[PDB]
Amino acid sequence: MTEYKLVVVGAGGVGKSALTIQLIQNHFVDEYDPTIEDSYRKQVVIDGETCLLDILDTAGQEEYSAMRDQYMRTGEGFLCVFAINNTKSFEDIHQYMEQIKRVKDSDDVPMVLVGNKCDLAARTVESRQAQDLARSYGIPYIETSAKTRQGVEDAFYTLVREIRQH
Ligand SMILES: Nc1nc2c(ncn2[C@@H]2O[C@H](COP(=O)(O)OP(=O)(O)NP(=O)(O)O)[C@@H](O)[C@H]2O)c(=O)[nH]1
Ligand SMILES: [Ca+2]
Ligand SMILES: [Ca+2]
Ligand SMILES: [Mg+2]
Ligand SMILES: [Mg+2]
Repeated sequence: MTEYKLVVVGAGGVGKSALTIQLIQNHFVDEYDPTIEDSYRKQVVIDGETCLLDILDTAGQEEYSAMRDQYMRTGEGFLCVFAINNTKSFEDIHQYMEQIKRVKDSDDVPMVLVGNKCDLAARTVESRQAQDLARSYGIPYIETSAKTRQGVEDAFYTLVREIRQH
């Protein structure tokens, strides 16, 4: 079957794992559990076609810089996650997206910009700001809550469609 090599990237704590676990395991559990590197392979049906999502859940730590080049080199499309209540994570996601371009020698890499934690009241990143960033890359912006599941399928399936129609 067709495989989509998806990589979830973003600063520590933005909800990369929570999003992936909501997608794959249909649940949210509030807990502290930093990622080293986890892989999820899940056979789904998207628009009537069977495909394998191979999802790489990465670490937010800025100390794992070299291991970052390697999964960007081999990843197909990128879920670029920040949290809407964390301005620093929004500045950081710009750096991740530039790094993807450098490692992959392309500004045509399928990406979705994801503003996660949209259930929380203390928003510090306005949607329009994120929209402008995504527009400059030519990519979609989608807000998500791993807690409520709002937008989670949207974000991941939109990334798949961005690859499929690349
Ligand atoms: N309210 C709310 N909390 C969320 C959401 N997504 C994640 N969290 C919470 O935010 C914290 C960090 O989530 P986590 O998924 O571990 O983040 P991460 O980006 O994978 N971290 P790391 O880079 O260290 O692996 C956890 O307490 C988690 O429950 C969300 O959509 N809403
Ligand atoms: Ca290069
Ligand atoms: Ca598009
Ligand atoms: Mg994680
Ligand atoms: Mg181009």
